Amino acid sequence: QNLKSTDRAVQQMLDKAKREGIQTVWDRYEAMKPQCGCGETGLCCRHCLQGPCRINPFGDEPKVGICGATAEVIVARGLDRSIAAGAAGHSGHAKHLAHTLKKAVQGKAASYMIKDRTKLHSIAKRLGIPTEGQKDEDIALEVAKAALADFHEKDTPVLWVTTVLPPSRVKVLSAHGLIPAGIDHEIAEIMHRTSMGCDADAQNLLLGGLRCSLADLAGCYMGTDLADILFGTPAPVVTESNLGVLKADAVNVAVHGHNPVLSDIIVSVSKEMENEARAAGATGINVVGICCTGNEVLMRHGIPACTHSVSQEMAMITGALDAMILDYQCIQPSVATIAECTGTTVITTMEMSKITGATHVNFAEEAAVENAKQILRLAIDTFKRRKGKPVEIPNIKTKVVAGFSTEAIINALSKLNANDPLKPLIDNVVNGNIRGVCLFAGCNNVKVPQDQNFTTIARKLLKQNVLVVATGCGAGALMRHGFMDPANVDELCGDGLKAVLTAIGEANGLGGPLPPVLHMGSCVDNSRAVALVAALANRLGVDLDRLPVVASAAEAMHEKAVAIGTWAVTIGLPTHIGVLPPITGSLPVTQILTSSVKDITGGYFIVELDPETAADKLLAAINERRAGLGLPW
Amino acid sequence: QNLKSTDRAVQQMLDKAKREGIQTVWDRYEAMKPQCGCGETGLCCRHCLQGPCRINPFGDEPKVGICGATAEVIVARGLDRSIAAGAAGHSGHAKHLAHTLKKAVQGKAASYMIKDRTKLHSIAKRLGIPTEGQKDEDIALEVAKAALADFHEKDTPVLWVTTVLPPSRVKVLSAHGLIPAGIDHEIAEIMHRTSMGCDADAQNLLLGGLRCSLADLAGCYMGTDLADILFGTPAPVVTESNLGVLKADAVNVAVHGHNPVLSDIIVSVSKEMENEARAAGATGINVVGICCTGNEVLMRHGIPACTHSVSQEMAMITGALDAMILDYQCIQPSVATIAECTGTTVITTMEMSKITGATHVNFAEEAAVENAKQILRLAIDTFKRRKGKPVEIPNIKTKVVAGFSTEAIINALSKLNANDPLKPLIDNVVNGNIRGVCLFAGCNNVKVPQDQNFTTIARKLLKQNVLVVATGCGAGALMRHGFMDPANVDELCGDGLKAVLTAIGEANGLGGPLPPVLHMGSCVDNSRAVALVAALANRLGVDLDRLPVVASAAEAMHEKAVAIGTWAVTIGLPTHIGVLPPITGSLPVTQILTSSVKDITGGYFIVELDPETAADKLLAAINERRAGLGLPW
Ligand code: SF4
Ligand code: SF4
Ligand code: FES
Ligand code: FES
Ligand SMILES: [Fe+3]
Ligand SMILES: [Fe+3]
Repeated sequence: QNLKSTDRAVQQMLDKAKREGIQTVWDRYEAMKPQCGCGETGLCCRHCLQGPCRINPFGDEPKVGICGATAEVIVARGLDRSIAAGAAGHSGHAKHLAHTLKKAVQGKAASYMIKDRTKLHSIAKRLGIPTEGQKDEDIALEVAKAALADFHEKDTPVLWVTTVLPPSRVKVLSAHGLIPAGIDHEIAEIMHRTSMGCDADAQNLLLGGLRCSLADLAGCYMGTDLADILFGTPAPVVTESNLGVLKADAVNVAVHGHNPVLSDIIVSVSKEMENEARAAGATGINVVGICCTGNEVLMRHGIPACTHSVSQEMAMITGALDAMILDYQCIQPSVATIAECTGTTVITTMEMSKITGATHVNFAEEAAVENAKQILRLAIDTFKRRKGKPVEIPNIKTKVVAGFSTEAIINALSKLNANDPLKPLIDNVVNGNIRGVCLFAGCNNVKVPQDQNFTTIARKLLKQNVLVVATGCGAGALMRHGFMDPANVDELCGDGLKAVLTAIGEANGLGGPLPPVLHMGSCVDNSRAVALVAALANRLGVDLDRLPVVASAAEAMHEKAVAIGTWAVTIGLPTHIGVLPPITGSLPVTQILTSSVKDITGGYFIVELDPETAADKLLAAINERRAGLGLPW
Repeated sequence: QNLKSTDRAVQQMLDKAKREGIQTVWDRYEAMKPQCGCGETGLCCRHCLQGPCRINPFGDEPKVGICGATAEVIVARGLDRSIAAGAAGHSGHAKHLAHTLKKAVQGKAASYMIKDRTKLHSIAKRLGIPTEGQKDEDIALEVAKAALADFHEKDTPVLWVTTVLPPSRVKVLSAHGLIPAGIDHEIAEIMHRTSMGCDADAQNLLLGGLRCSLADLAGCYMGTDLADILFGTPAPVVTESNLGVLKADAVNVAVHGHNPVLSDIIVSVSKEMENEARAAGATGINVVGICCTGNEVLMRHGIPACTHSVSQEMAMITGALDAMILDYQCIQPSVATIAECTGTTVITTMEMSKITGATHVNFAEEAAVENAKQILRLAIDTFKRRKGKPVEIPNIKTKVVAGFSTEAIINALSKLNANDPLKPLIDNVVNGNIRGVCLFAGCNNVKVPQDQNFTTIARKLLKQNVLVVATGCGAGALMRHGFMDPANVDELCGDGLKAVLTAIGEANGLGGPLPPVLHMGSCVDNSRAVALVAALANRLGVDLDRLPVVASAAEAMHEKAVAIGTWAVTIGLPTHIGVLPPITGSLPVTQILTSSVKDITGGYFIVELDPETAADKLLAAINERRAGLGLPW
């Protein structure tokens, strides 16, 4: 079971699933081997009904697609479509938040409001909207309008790109025509240009993909902005993670997916429903988190994270998960089938995200509170049905310090320097206490023993004094193995990093260091790390491709992770990916993505499947950046 | 060679290609056999980096994707993405025309203007824009604004759907939530909902696809509207088709692709460049058409159609094709490679559609005339280089009567009834002289002997008195085999159809019938057939799913054809497809698309690979519609 997951709680539930005959994601993976190699390397195209066209990576015919598409055109078109799909996900999430905010301030959805008015005003200022003498409702209306306008062409380019990166970075990108004109505009142009008999030049196609990845960044940054306005900017919190946060005697309710628009309501509403839960024989309602909507409510409310990504089925295998409340993205549709074995009530809430066999509750922001109680009453009912059943919850959980928004990080640092908060961080980079910064992002992947790449790479960077930040299921992986527990700083961190984390923590009244890894939130909250890195660049007066900052999508799965990896490259970062993206069938495309893009954006992909080697390569990229600034390393 | 193409000119050029060693689309197809069956049936998914997930159509494991996605979810997601890609193509084309028109009336592009002011006023009226007391420039500005607004969410749904179908049809579609909210909005939502861990219910997914197909119809109808305003509504024309329209002693210039924004300029500009061509030793510039941009200039100017679709390479094999001017869509990228063997200058003109090895001229509407002369001078240069070379142009061509816009058809019929022009058509349907109407649409496919399905089905419907209309490469197939020559009416048409075609032709001063098949234009001009069918429904006071009208994508290839087939079903038509779409791996999806969608929209797919059987099935669908209206059959 160790070959499947490094998580001990997951290993325990795999044994339970095996002996009960419940098929898991790892069993379905085993049944899929040997997997198709052509697809695995990108050398397959089904973009017209003359296909499928497959090209063998090596040997004899076929060597080109039926229409004449070369290996490099086929690879580049496939990648562009996956970038577009990721952008469509992150941007659909942000779009729903934009409508939610507009409804809130237009009197239509009273469950929603401007919770962070400071953030609302900073956003409108960054965008050029008038704060002085305006009602907040009017300002927010304008912010929601600008958000929605960024999806289509207009007289300005996408503002959630051009106003969030330094002007020098926007200049480099404009010179190559990489600034998106509109988020859904770019998505559609990708789908056009990659369709049969259209763009057939690898470099032309990949430049389009870089631009579409920036549309994805815009949607990430928009999603983070709008959720912070609506639900509050995260500040440091203390909670727990892993399966042991489930409680046999409570109504256990998982919130799962990405969009917190209803799950934030679930959180507050469940608190009111406590006595109804006690009346049913439970101690209360225990809301827990799965995947990114779990990260959202962890970041803002301290909701414990139950599990993540590849291992999400294992929460139900405990037999104690009474409800799983779903919005969209990264939900294994197998949960609907597994629910008949485990008694879990699986509920979908989003019109465009249903699963055959799951109960559907038509969530509307206008009825959110009523929708929540209906869903939670179903969870209470399910708890009743299992009264007296035995459950198997692994008694395994870790302590998690999280809530490090960029505002929270700046405030932590400001306790060492009130009017130049970034200076103590830069000082410690300059003097070597902080070698550099690494962002871990993205998913788990069934092909990688769960969390193995995240923890292996994390351990080696921390020993080398890298400041490590994390989002999404990268944060999930690190949090479930103790990397967000300050009591582990001594074991994990180099001497220089320990001193800095300790200096900041002791200045924030903690009497203990910051945690070894800073949890910056969900997948769209990768945009928080961009805001921190951009503010660092603006403070140093250099572009991002000169900073000792790198990114690692160490166990990437989703098309969203591919989009994120691509805009990290596009804004200038060396970007590790720890799973093979479908590009190895074309050396020209690989050479563009890992070498010659350096001369366009300054960033580049690092494809490395061995986690110890990936750590060496990330350190080398960090150190090259250090030497380029004249620093020691 | 007969197994490859039923076109004798194509067969002759295949022999030339074989003996010169030039590899063709049919050779590349042969090298691809046996093709992957899983892909061919839809049972493959690469929507995340855990894949590819393939399911065998029959037998043992694997039976589900790694994430739990069933065969029916995988099939439905793949189809939805192909519908989205088609919509992205048709809508990108329309979007470029919208910008071209706005530039024209804003004084920025003097090569462009309002050529059809009657059409401009009818469009603004259909949309609710004020004609009275407004400059045409102001009206056109508003029309272009409404066009661009239909790409994103707003207070109205997509007007190029809701204002072009009968209100009863819009009502049926609204009741199922099928009206698009915005063209690129729907494209992106498809890419979201089909990404990993999102929509996982076949019926939910296919309803989304129906709605996205209507976004494709909107883009088709927008493209036709804007091109008619800019370049004139087609009226009946006489020309020729097939390779024999090339002339050894002229500068032969093919316009190839879909968007006529530059090719219409090529047409008029080439006329001015005649003496420069004579000075070079040519008789002049012989502009000819390939694929849909060829259909555009044929419909409006009588430009001869040289060839279409699967056989486009064969035009260059003559050795007489001096330039091939490309915009986007359905261009085999092999033309760039074949050009080094044939001396052809291949020129791309669109920023998002380049081909490695082709000369690129950066067309801008603001410099269109200058761009045209530069491209045409290159064609003159290439003619010079081949002065004295032998060429092999097959002396094979057919006579083509075309230009039957819906306005042209209504005007033809109005010579039999001036103030009720649709009545003579309906009368002859009622009394049986016209059994019904069939629209042939879409591509050639290398898997089908070129034109075999179009002509076989056409021959049997015409003998049964079906009024046959055609667009795109369906029109190309029928025109190259004599189906647009009135001299063939006697051979091809039933007695009832002959009498009607003769009655209309003799009323239009022709002294001869209309041609056996009415050429309604390019692929976006499938929207013309919708306008005719909707006007027929509105005249009879019934919905489209009660009319004896059917559609046949007899040799479908492109994702655009899949979108078109799907919106024909969605507006209510029995819709034949003569190539296997990737759906046979899921019986539930097949059953939805061919049977139970009947209860939603009234239309349905007819999947039939044998052309004689497909003809019987189309006739049966026509006759069922006849009996439902109480008519004899
Ligand atoms: S677009 Fe080209 S390579 Fe792709 S399936 Fe069609 S013929 Fe094959
Ligand atoms: S989305 Fe599901 S079925 Fe598709 S490749 Fe990923 S794991 Fe496989
Ligand atoms: S041949 Fe396997 S992915 Fe297409
Ligand atoms: S396994 Fe052949 S299309 Fe994927
Ligand atoms: Fe996740
Ligand atoms: Fe074509």
